[PDB]
Amino acid sequence: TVPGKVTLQKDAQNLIGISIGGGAQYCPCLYIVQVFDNTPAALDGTVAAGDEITGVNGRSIKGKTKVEVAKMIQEVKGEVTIHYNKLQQSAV
Amino acid sequence: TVPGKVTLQKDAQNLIGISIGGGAQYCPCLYIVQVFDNTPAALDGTVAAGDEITGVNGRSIKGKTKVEVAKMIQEVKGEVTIHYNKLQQSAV
Repeated sequence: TVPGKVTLQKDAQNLIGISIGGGAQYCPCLYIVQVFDNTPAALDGTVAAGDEITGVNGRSIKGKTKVEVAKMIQEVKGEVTIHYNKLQQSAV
Repeated sequence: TVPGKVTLQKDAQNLIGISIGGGAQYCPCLYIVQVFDNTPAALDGTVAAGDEITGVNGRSIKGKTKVEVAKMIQEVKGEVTIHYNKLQQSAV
């Protein structure tokens, strides 16, 4: 677990270019599921598939659904600071 | 949000071509993070990045580390059955 944050410029459609997963009844943690090609997320290159989302613009995501965190990100315009954890996976 | 199970054939390196996340303290649930190209999991089409792993060959991974989860897939030769939830994610 190496912690961080990064600020991504929204594109013209007010998207940074990620899907967020988790935040379900028994799975409190929130994760970046895909980084879509050719989006600001994709081009900065800090975050990746599998990284955990700990915060948006200086605010926890603790106990929120993926929708609520998706809203937290839409509502921010122009740029957005995604708090994360780079995480390991086990290949199989 | 849909439970299922897929039996897959191990390759010659006794692998199926997925990655595993979560399975950690404060982050109980376990996820498929990458599906690797030209591998059985990818060639099979059933599973995608972001789906929950919930069981293997009839056993529940409940409460295990991703290290342990990988152990359990690597143990079974020839083919392994993976129990999973197809999940969704909010795009931003």
